[PDB]
Amino acid sequence: MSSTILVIHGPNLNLLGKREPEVYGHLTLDNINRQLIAQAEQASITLDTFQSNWEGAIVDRIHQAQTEGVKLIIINPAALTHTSVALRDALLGVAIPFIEVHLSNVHAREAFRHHSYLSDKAIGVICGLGAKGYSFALDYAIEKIQ
Amino acid sequence: MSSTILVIHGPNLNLLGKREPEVYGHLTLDNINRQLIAQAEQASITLDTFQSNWEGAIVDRIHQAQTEGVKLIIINPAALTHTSVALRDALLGVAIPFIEVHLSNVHAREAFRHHSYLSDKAIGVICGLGAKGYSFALDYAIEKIQ
Amino acid sequence: MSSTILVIHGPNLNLLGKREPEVYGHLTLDNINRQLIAQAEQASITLDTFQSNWEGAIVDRIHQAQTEGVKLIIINPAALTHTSVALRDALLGVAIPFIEVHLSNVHAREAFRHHSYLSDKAIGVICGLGAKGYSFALDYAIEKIQ
Amino acid sequence: MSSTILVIHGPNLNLLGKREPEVYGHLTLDNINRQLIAQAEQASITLDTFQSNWEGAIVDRIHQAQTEGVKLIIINPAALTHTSVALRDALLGVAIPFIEVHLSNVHAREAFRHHSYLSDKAIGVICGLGAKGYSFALDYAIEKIQ
Amino acid sequence: MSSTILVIHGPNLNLLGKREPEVYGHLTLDNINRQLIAQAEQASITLDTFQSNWEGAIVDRIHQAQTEGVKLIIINPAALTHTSVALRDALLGVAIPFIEVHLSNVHAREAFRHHSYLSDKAIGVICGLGAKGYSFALDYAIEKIQ
Amino acid sequence: MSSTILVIHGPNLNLLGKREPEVYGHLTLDNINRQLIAQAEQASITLDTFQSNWEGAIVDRIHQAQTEGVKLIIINPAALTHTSVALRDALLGVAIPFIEVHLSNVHAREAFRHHSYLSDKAIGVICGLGAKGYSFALDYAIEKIQ
Amino acid sequence: MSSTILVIHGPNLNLLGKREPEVYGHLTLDNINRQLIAQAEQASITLDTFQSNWEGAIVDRIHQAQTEGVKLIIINPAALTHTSVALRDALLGVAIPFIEVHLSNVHAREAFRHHSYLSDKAIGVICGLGAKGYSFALDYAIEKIQ
Amino acid sequence: MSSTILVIHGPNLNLLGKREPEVYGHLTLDNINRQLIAQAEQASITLDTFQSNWEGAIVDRIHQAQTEGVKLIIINPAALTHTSVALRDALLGVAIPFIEVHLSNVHAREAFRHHSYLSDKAIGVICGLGAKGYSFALDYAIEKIQ
Amino acid sequence: MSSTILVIHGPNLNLLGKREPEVYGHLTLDNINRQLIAQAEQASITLDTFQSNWEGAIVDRIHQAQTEGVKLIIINPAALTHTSVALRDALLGVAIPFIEVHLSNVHAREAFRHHSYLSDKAIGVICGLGAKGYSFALDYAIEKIQ
Amino acid sequence: MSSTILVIHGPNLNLLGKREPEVYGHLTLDNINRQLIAQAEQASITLDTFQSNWEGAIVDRIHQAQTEGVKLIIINPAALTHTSVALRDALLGVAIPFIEVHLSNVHAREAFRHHSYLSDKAIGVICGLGAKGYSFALDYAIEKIQ
Amino acid sequence: MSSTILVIHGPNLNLLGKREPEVYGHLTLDNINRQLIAQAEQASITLDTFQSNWEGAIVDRIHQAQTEGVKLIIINPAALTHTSVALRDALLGVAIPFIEVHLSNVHAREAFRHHSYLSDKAIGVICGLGAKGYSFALDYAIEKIQ
Repeated sequence: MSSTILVIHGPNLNLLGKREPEVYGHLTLDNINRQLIAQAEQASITLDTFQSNWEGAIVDRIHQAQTEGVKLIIINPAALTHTSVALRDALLGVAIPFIEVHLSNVHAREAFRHHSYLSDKAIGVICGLGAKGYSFALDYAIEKIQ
Repeated sequence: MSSTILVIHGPNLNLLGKREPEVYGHLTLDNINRQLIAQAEQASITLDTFQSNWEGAIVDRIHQAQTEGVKLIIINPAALTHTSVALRDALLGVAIPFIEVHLSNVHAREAFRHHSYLSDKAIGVICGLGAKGYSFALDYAIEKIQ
Repeated sequence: MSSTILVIHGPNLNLLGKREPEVYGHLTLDNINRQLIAQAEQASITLDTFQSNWEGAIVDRIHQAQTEGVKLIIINPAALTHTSVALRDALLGVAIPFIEVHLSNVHAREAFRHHSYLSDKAIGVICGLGAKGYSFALDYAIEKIQ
Repeated sequence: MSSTILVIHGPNLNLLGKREPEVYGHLTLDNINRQLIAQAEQASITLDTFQSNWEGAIVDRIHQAQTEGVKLIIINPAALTHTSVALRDALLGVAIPFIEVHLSNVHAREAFRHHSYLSDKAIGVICGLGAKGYSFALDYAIEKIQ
Repeated sequence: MSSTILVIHGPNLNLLGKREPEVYGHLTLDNINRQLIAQAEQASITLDTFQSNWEGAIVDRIHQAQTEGVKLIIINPAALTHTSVALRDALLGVAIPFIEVHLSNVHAREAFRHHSYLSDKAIGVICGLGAKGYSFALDYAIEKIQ
Repeated sequence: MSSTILVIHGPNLNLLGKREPEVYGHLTLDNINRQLIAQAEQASITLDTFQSNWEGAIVDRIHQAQTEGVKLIIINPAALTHTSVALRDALLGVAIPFIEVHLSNVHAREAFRHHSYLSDKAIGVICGLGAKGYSFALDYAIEKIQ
Repeated sequence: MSSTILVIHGPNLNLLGKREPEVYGHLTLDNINRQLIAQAEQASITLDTFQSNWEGAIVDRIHQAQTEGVKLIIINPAALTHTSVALRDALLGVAIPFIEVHLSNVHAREAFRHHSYLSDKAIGVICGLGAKGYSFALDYAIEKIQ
Repeated sequence: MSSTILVIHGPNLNLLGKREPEVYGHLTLDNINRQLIAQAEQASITLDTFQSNWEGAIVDRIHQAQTEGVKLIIINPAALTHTSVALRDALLGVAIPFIEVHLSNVHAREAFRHHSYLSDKAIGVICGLGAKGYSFALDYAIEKIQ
Repeated sequence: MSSTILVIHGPNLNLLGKREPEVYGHLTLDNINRQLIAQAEQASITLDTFQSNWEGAIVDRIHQAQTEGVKLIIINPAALTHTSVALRDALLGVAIPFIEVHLSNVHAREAFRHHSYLSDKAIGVICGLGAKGYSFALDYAIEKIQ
Repeated sequence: MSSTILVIHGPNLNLLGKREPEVYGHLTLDNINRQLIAQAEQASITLDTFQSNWEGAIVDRIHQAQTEGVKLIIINPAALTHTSVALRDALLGVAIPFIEVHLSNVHAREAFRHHSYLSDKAIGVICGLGAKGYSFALDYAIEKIQ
Repeated sequence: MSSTILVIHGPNLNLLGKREPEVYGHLTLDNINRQLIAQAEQASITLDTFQSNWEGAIVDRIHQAQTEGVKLIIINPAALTHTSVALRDALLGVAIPFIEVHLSNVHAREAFRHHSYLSDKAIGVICGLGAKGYSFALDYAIEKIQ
């Protein structure tokens, strides 16, 4: 199983849909994973997903991906974009271009959320367009190579 | 006969594709607008575009957009995003939601480009994905009217 | 033809009374101007008024005011108070004393609004008193001259 | 007493016109208070004044002012603008609205004077209009009740 | 397995007692547990507890706690309080109220220990009082469930 | 018919020599221009000039300058240096080398005058020397072109 | 199990040598470990190595280092040095002395790299001398013990 | 009754000598005064003294000093140097020059003690030379008045 | 000596044209000095030069310049502009006007180089115009004298 | 000399061992030098050393090194590290790579000691390892040259 | 970067294809432009365009065209042909040959459309043929230039 695109979700994103659930969406992470997979597959592209609340898991996965020949990561690191250098050096270390996605508008909330350890190195950033930001990111990702 | 969506290009975006057209493409602003119109036309959505190097002309257009009942604005403010509080207040004054878009990754450049007078009041933001950024904003906008 | 006193309104103030008047009110900029015109007239003083969304229109008007012999300026720079050094240098250039007026209480909003490129050089400042700030400023200006 | 409106002067304002009486003029806290009292007398409103160099006495007076049913406070806190969270919380805690007043242009002086613990909760603020600052706030308060 | 109140200790707190006892006696993490277990029981309140040095683990625990219908969390994040937004986003994602506890007075130590990613979202915070802090937190927790 | 060197004067520089000719001389902007025109006519260099109080007019002019083949720009942005990122992106956008000139010593003035949005991309800067700063710059421009 | 001296390698250091080996040589984390083992045993001293991408794994190893009587730790925290207060509180909780190593010159890079939650509590720090930095650290460790 | 030199001691200086004292000396406020009072008589200068824990008292006292025709003030404001703008404005208002004195070297202590709202307006400052600092001011005041 | 004008060169400038004469060119400090001397001689003005890597040497030379009746100083402080308050106080203390000169565009380098301890007291500044900076400064100087 | 490697010790390093030896230790500068001269001889590399308390002397020596064909500098700049741009510009002017050594752990002391005008330009930095820092630096330096 | 051919569209031609697309087609002004852009790209000719409803904007553009070296102008002055002598004097003033194009047959319309202020100085005129009139003109322009 060698993916040619890996999509990574940072902490707390497993809880999409689980709480309420009409708080801001009955949409789950798995829904989002499936849609993206089908978007990939309809462009004859293999795509993996990963999610963890553990920073090292995400780092190990990022290492695993470089051997698999993953050409591009789409990543919503969530709170880890304000905190993990480890993650930045992981992505940098392997040299897999990446696109940063956030569901909510990060600039509209607390000031500590306006700092990122990844954005300056990404190809680009999408925030505040909910789940669609993922589709967009993948869309661009599909054209990038082909 | 009005436009459901208005696209706004800020200063210096008229220069797209005029200097050393291997430098960052032959893509012009006119090119981008046609791909956006064409794309609006498939969804039966009317779309107007506007460009100027004068902040006051862009403030006037936005005021005019209220009068014509524009429902969503997609804005590439370019450098005015860092300097222009009058533009923020236009968008809030007329109360039309908007999506912010930048061709380049702003986080990968000078520190002063990390301050925006707009991003916090946008629906969301896309930066780094070149022209496609506009198309994604449109795709978003469209489903929100639909 | 000419005027002792000039009132200058900044960008966006043309929008007063326009949107959702139930919450915001129906008081237009014209209304305000007529009230001040009457106030000035009652006291035997000449009063001109000006509004533009274009910063360079406002600087030009300020230059003309020196030629006209304007004795004092009442200005609501709106968002230009936080950005326009050009406006400051215009006022100091012409050396016409001025009073700064803001409709809302600027100190009660985002921090960027707490900074002003004019305030340190105004005779004084009035904010948060709605339209009556212009009246008060005018009342101060009348006393000051005759 | 009681009164409908209470005018507070913070520390050091009792020194007005006492020294060097030609330069900063002969006008005094005393004179000012007569002028305002009479302006309230003539609009058939009952006005009380107060001045202390003691912060607790000012905070106490504010608590006193609540019980009496004071409708609006017009407060020049002088130095305590910049330093008293006590004074801020007295006003918030007795929930009486107020207008912030200063004889001089606070912005035209030392940077430490650019911070106010009250401004962001005041109805509004007036600085630099000398004595008439008070007069304008009184005028505003009058036409806010009646 | 499963509970109605949760106490969580972040990293290094598992070394209480073990670091040769002269520095802060023989008191261990498990002594504090067993004291809280009893205070809990004695009011017919279940109480689980959890400790790890892996931030990930602790995030999972907080999530898992949502299933279990935990109505409040009493937490000593330790180091995590200065570093972990993910932790912040877990407790807000699940929307389980919480009290923050610290054994030592955190404000008497290095300046970087003065920042917390949790304390602003806490019901409240106790620090500097050692293990009795936990019992006060538990005391308050109970009184507000019923 | 195209100019090899373009000299650009920002806002309020039109005010030179107008008020109180006791103030820094009777020297008008037109005088400065003519001194420069004559200097360039001696080196057989074609020089053009432009001044405006509107930012967008100046950005337009820079764009036009690219089209007509200007080789070097001497710019006194005046106030626009502290505020205008658009002017920066205009000069970078057309890739025309420039020299930044100020009449007064900016460093000896308010702290907000110490920031430039242009200096780091200029070839060089001259402040403090009045009108001769412009000559020096031309002198410098000329030598660099042949 | 037990060891006298423990080398702790932080996140991403597992990636030494495993991508375009002409970016920075074929020198791998294993090759460094082995040289140090050689050097350590040629001194008749016991040395154990460790590496995780999981902050909680390193903290655990450090706690276990106290129980097995490790005397000194030589740690390359890699990216955790800028982020990890828990790693700080661990090494201090076990009160084991340590020396901080960094392959590259961390001062030569992004400014967020210039702060460390470890450096001030280390014995010393080496950076920018690559793998030999590990050697020199061990040299000094062995001398501090024998 | 009436004076020429006034000594002011701020809050807590009443506690001098009271506790132990092997914090440094047995010395008391009263001791210092008698030492200062004695010194003045030897120069035929009349000197009163004042201490209080209440900011207003000291303010009042500075006002009375203007009434008494006090030619100079020697003040040890204590902690009020770091907080009371009122005191600053008191001194400048009555416009009696003054010498600021501190028993302990302020600059060797916490960083918030490096700030003074008086020091920029005193004639001078002596800190860290104990009660003798008072004598030195007094000498200085003497020969400036003689 | 005597000289009407003095050109002082800060540390390291003696290196001009010494290391790989095609890095920056073959121009030397001594070349710069002869050109200026001759320029001064053509205007019948005596000018003298001085370079040193020692800060005291330059401070001494500036004191010497007061005795000599030097009218204006042209100074390139090189590194000392960002560090040397002593040289500022030297120039202020003899009260000889001066022009600041830098060969390279200081604003285009590190941020520590944006700050200067002389610029605000100089008549004007010239940077990034190479050795021609001095000649221009001399040309200004000469018309200020003659 | 001509020398291959040059060891520079900054200000105050001559006091090594002089004062109260039993709380810092007996090692003197001459000891360090003896040890390095030995280490160097053993490998057939020529090594000159230099100490001064004058900044300009260090700078001169650094310029003398270039002429002498020195290949690498080992410099303990001591206090100059936090203050001397001139020193930075000397080493970069001669284009001789250097290694910065510090006997104490610099990061453990006052905040102001955390900044260096040199560290970002060294190959690497050793601190807090006592005199061994010099020897390690020499080790590295030899295996680089040889 | 300069254009050899400039195409100019007068007032109201922006209205093309806007209302009731049943009216003379769906053809927009932008379409016409792009058909022309492509035609000129096949003959390896550089073409620019311009449209405005303001006469002075068009006269400016013609002046600019002279500066940039335009060889031939294709102008649809629309209404300005009957009224604008200034447009005449602009084209004569710059001495750039032009061809006059109209979409509709002017001669078949009102008598006041039979007058042109431009035709007698054109190379030639095309009316009645819709959009192809512009192609024909370009076709004609191209042949005349090589």
